[PDB]
Amino acid sequence: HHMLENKLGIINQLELNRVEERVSKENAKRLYDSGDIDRIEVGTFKGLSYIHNYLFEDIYEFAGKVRSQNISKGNFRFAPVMYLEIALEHIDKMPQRNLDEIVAKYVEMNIAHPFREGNGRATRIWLDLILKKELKRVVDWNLINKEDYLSAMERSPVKDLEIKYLISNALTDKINDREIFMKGIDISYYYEGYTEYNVDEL
Amino acid sequence: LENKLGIINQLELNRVEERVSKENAKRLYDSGDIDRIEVGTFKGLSYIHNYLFEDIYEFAGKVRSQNISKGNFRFAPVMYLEIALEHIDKMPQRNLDEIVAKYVEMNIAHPFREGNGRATRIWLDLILKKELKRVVDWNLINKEDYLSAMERSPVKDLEIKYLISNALTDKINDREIFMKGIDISYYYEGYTEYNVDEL
Amino acid sequence: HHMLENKLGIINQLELNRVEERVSKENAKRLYDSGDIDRIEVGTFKGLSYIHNYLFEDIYEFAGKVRSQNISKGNFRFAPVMYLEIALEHIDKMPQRNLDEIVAKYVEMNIAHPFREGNGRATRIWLDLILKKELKRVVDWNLINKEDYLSAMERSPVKDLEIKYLISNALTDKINDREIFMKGIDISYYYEGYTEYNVDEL
Amino acid sequence: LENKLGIINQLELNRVEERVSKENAKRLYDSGDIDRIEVGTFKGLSYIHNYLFEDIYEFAGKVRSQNISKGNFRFAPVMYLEIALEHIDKMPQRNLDEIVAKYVEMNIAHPFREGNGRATRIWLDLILKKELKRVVDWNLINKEDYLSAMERSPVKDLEIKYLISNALTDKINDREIFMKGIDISYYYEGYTEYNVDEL
Repeated sequence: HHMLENKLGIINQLELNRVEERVSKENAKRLYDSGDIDRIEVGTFKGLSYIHNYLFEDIYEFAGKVRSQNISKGNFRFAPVMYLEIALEHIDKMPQRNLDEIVAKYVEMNIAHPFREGNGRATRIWLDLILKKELKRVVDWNLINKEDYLSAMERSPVKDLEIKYLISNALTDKINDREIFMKGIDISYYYEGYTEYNVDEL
Repeated sequence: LENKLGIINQLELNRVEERVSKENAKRLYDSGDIDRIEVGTFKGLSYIHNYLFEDIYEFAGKVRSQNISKGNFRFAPVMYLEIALEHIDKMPQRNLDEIVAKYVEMNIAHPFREGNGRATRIWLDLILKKELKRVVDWNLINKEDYLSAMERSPVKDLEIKYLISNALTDKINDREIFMKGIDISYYYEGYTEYNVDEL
Repeated sequence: HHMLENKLGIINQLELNRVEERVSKENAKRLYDSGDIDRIEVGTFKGLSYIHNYLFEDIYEFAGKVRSQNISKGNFRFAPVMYLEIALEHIDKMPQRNLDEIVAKYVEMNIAHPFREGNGRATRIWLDLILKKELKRVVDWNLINKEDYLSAMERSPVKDLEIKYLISNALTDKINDREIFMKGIDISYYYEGYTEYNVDEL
Repeated sequence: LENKLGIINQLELNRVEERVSKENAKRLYDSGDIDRIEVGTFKGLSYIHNYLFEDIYEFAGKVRSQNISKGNFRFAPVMYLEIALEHIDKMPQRNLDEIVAKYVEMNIAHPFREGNGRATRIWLDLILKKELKRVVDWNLINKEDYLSAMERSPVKDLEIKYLISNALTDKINDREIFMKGIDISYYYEGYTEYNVDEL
């Protein structure tokens, strides 16, 4: 599902990590600077899919499309492909009127993990848009320490108090501030282990 | 938990639930209704569960609408609980292995808001009796061994198969085994006040 | 380590559960009504040991003494016997000046799990005494739902935010109120799966 | 993390740490100091760690005083970290099995406040070279396979033994293998900005 491996024959793990950061962070910058970020359906798998394909169209095969394989990160098991579609339809109709609802919906979408890869980054953009539209806030992701966030996300299916704490104490009303967006892209990628570039410099 | 008896204190609700529900278990068996239930489907499990809990909970026999977990495990998300139940229904149950795998799947499903383990072990005995003419002498299974095997069961089900296999008896119409099974099964879940056959 | 099994030949699991609740809850009532509860060293393994033996002297072999076997509840692994003594000495010198310190010390003592059995109940009495002495508060344990508490305790070694939330929102300044104590004994035992008796009726 | 360079932003600290520490790794190897370290003790590991991190952290080479965890696993509690280190020191290291068991134990220990996985993989290569005249061609081990095996290692260490065994090479004095190992080992931990041999 790595198009660069398939076509370009770049097979080394670190270098493919870096090329994926390069290309997809450039796409993310384009997403914001075009205003495309704010012209897409909010809180729906259609919106998540638009985002995923915007970032990864050249990078992951079938970007923006539901995966066809079961995936899991360690002990954390994501929705079986079997049930993905129905579950996503079920996520579409979840409400998003306050922070509690929005957090619960973000958590269900994380469990769903609809893509083979790129779920974290794309779903964090999805989430920030939901918060913008519904609460007129976004997350200042630089305030949320990487390890705290990853632990909170892994705990969120049993109890979402941790992720709720982090998210609520990192909300700002700087909803269209370019630095918040660009910094959050750098932080979001750093969560996943890409640290080479600043999105601003692409 | 919202209950139709207006209980607020969690321990009083625990004891009220034990009293009411174990009495309905005794009735389920003595009336013979237990022998008139579809075996191995969520339809039968729902019947069992409503039978035990209708008096005390409005959510009895119904697929839950909230997500629930126990410790570090989240049961089948509401996103796909129902479709998962539809697929557990089609699971074969021809030998002890397939039956225990089906039981482990239904336990991961945990379809009700409350009362899952107890209703589901009654369910499992129904499957075992229909297909192997055995049931589980639950008194032979220590609570810690059973809870440990169940926690391990989503990743390896071999221990829960061991325990169940070694507690099976062909005394499938023995009332003492059933009532003692009810008390032990409630004891797994932390209900110890009552002896069912004394209700 | 079940003396009733060893001497009385009561071997059935449910009945031994019930007899242990009967005898040890009666001891717990004695603990409070004698005032013995408030004449013991606070926040030390010596105090925890006094409590454990007060409750379980007739019930568990070598009550109040450190275990000689490795134990674990499921995926949760407690300090190896190997390291128990040193660890307990290390727990003795932990500070207890605010709720954060007290919670962290309670968590380390839960990981330690110094006894073969009876750790939860005895350590909750230990904890309530620390809170009484240092903050002039105790926990109203009936406000803390069993499943919330057990999840929080299992999560406490990675992140103690959950158990801290529960404990802090269930503090009361009714530090010598008999109903708080007796109810908390009933609730504490119910956490562990003993529900037959009210301690007040013994 | 309090660092002596006054960094506040977590990602800038990540990059500063990569730059400084990988440079000290290059120096550790090029100077030959890496061949003058006690092999298989916390003394040697502490030396490695201070060598990498003294410039950036005050806690370099020191046994941590805070507890730390990663996701759902808590590393060896401060209650008994030191005594646990004393016992890991006495672990034999005569074959690949005993060495990997020792490495898994030291990883559970996670003795430093930060920098454990990287310093400890350098440590492990030292043990492997001294005892088997092999090292790990880390480029042959995919990050996901390695992290997965390490998460599983406290309960079953057979997968981490598999991966390590199948990545071993007798090229124990090959600088390209070492520098590439440094980059891959930092990449496991989420540091990808720099190539060490270009520092």
